[PDB]
Amino acid sequence: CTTTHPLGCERNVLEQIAATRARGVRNDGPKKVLVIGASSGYGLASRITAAFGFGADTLGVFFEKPGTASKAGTAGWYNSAAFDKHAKAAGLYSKSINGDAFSDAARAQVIELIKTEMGGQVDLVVYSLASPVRKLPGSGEVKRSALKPIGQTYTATAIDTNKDTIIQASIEPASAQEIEDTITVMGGQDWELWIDALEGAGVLADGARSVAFSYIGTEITWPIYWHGALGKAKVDLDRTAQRLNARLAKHGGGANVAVLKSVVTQASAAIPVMPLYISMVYKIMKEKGLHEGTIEQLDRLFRERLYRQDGQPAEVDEQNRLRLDDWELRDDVQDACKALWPQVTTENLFELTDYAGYKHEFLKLFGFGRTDVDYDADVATDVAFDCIEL
Repeated sequence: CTTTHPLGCERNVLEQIAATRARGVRNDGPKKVLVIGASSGYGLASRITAAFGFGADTLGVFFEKPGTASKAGTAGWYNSAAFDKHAKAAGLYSKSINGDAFSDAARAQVIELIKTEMGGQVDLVVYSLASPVRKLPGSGEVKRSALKPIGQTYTATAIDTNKDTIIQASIEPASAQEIEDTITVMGGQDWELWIDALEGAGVLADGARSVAFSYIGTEITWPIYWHGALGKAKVDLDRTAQRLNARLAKHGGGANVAVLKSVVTQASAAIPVMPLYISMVYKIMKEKGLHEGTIEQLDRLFRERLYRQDGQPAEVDEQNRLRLDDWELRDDVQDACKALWPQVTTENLFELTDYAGYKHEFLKLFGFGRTDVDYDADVATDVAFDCIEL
């Protein structure tokens, strides 16, 4: 999708705001929150849960393209503009930075705003799934991640989303360089640089916590999302989390990876097996009452793991990860997937899966397909908000 609808994006944001408010606005969770990757998907939902679910002041970092009078910007630009407008209306502090989250300049700008505008400290640092290209600070060398298996070719049933057909799709295995570079991009190195910088600047509150988002997914995609090159990066991420946890614990806080569920995203839409699995699991989970989108995931993370009213510590897996893919990875859900997977064809795709839902949710990312938006009305693409351009 090559265009976006600003008002649609605003209504998406308003829908998430309403959803978290409906779960109860709390005042005993985070107060000063930094979200790295704050403009879309899980990052955006985390910002909305923090601000509108917990009344927190927020600073978001993202890389998007601003709109001009004649050309639409990216969805994340309009999402963030909507967030800012409504957060300010709600009397909250809301500031944003548009630029490269991997860069030292982004860290410096964040630190300056925390010191000068936010009261001097943050108590929660959210680290969203990073971009797949990383310019290294100092050297300027650019590393690129690879979503490839290791050791052999990966082949799986998939959807050609341009034709609404079932295909077989294959991915060739990673080189050693691709494995290393994927660790460099999708591992924990930059997350640790952020915590380093914040600590060094004295802007981490006593008790500050950090959470980095991750994903494991289903058995049919294990060779690429759980194992493979990305899997090696996740090992690095998980290792980093436990290192950061010990570090922040010395000051009363902690750190965790939170493994989240499968949801429609721009990134995985490009990987043909994923629209198929997502479509399938959406249908199965909706029937079982277990379906969640980004805002439900983040509300459950905040309310049932990080800031439990019963004051108890969050439950974790063997690697000290928070798991919000708990409902998805139930035997009943996954077994139902296993039963349907071999049956799917072009002729029955829409009937065996929620592929209609997938297509709707994909267009929704960009602000299209809502039932409460007049898409015939004029669109103003030049939208300004409180955002520093690096």
